[PDB]
Amino acid sequence: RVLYCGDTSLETAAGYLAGLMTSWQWEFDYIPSHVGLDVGELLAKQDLVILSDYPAERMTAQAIDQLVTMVKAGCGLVMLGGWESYHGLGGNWDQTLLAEVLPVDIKSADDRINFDQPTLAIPAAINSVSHPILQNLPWEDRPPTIGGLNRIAAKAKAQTLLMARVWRPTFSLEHGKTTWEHADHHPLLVVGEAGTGRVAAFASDVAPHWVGGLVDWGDERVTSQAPGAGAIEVGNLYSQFFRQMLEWVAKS
Amino acid sequence: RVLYCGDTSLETAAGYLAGLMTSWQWEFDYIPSHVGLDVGELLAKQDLVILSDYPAERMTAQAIDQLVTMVKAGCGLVMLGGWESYHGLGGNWDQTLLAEVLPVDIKSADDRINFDQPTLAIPAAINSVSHPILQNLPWEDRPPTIGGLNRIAAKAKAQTLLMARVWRPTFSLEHGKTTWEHADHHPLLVVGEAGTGRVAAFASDVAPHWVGGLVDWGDERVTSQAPGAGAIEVGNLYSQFFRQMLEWVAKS
Ligand SMILES: [Ca+2]
Ligand SMILES: [Ca+2]
Ligand SMILES: [Cl-]
Ligand code: NA
Repeated sequence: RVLYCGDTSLETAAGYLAGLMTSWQWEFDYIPSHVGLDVGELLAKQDLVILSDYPAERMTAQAIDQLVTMVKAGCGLVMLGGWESYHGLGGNWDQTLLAEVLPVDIKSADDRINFDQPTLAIPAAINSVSHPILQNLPWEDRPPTIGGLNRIAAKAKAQTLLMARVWRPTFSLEHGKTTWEHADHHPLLVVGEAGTGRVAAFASDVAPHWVGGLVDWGDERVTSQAPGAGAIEVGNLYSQFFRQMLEWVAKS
Repeated sequence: RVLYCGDTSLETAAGYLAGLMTSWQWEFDYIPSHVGLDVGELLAKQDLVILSDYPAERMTAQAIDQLVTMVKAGCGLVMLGGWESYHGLGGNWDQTLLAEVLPVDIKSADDRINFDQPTLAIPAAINSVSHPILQNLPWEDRPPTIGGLNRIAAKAKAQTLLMARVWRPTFSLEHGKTTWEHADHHPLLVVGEAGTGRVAAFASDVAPHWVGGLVDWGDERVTSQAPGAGAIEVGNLYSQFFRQMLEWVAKS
């Protein structure tokens, strides 16, 4: 019982996670970014709610209060970054009561960071890799790249699992050599609890343009097509990482 | 006088280049990826044709002949990489007489390379940066990242201006340290002539998911919205690079 809201439409960006969930044989309801969500039965019957490029204004205030209560009673909640997540440009989730249950502080000014140079997903601490979301993935052998994120900060009682390290390489024409220098870092995946529900904030996107190299993570390809969506072909480690994220939040 | 074919639709990926061209005050015609192109007035009146995720099967054999003759008579042609460019998966341009005028050899089997780790665009030689396309861009100080490319090879009489250098960083949780090792390199931008026309083969995409960090290249932002397309917000250097590429090919 999963509700996925946003990423424009199935025929566009939502096709990625909808396709992943179809390949996992999960059942889900889907709401596109231009359709609203009100209090009631559709919201009531979920065990996992995923908000990704779904603007705050799409939810009525009473829908938000229902969701908040449901998460405290055990429902999983995950937010995935994008231009209409967190604060973004039209996300505005900092202005909602849902901010109280998310494990990150959200800015009240534009929080979008777009990377024109290489940025790697890296575990936050040496034992972050023991977390079920991070297990059995090649963080050391093959750190994946991301394209951007919303700038968010872990709350005091939250656990940061992944960072994003920004690199600013330079190239010498004369010597034919690239110099790697590191420049900034940002929280990338933060998890926590609200009552008996689990919550996760992923700062980057599951779909373009911010998902970046992560969408192709691995040496193999996973192909799928959610009903109503375009066919996808994506990395095996991409599928595995998002599956482990959503399974943990859902307490699968 | 510009004809731009492919990248699905204006409301989706074609909005990027359409938005750039609108921001440059250029006029253009546009054909979506599902719409065929036959011999006609629409093709005849052009000075620049851009093919980008436009499958070979959409162009009639007579249209291909018209386009080849026009290019040899002075019309510029640019192919931009993607899954339905070059050979790709459904591109199949190697099968066409258009292959004759392009400045690269196109494979007869899947040529798609997707980068899950950092890949940098780099000038191919010391004097490449003197080429009009590459002038006044910070190739040394800020080499941009791309997400993938079609594997293509420069024809003998053509000039390779940019390479893509594949990096395979590894991360040590113990040392808190990233080690940067490079691997392969691929042609990224190859230019030539066919009769009196100029031709260009860019191996990566102008739009997601392969354009990667290049779409955000620069410290500043360009905003635009082509008629019928979505609003875009992209890098200043991204705009400048694609403008210079297309102006060179068009002899603008
Ligand atoms: Ca998104
Ligand atoms: Ca494309
Ligand atoms: Cl939809
Ligand atoms: Na250590």
